[PDB]
Amino acid sequence: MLIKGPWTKEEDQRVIKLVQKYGPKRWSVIAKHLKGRIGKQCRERWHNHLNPEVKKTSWTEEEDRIIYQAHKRLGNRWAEIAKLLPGRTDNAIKNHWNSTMRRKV
DNA sequence: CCTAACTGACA
DNA sequence: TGTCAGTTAGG
Repeated sequence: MLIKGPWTKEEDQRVIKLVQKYGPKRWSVIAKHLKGRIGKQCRERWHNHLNPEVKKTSWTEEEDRIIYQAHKRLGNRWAEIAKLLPGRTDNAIKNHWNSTMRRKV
């Protein structure tokens, strides 16, 4: 816990190297270095649009079609949508839907 | 509309 | 412990 403040530049661009070293499945070790930032927070920041692996890019016609269809079969099973969309994992497509497309198209 | 952050719930 | 699910939060 602790450091309730937003994820600083000295966390975001620091955890950035730790994932390239360990991988997005060692949040137990990641948190060991960030101390306060528990594995949960680390993953939340990461899985969204922090990932350099997931080059920052906004949704467009060619990506809107992904949630428009996936949400038509899965709906709120972002777990499957995520795996079906190599890149935008969990929060990526989820956060997008219920923010940009919460108005339902 | 786009990404960030914590909180609530689940496997 | 890691992931999923949702809203609130800042941009």
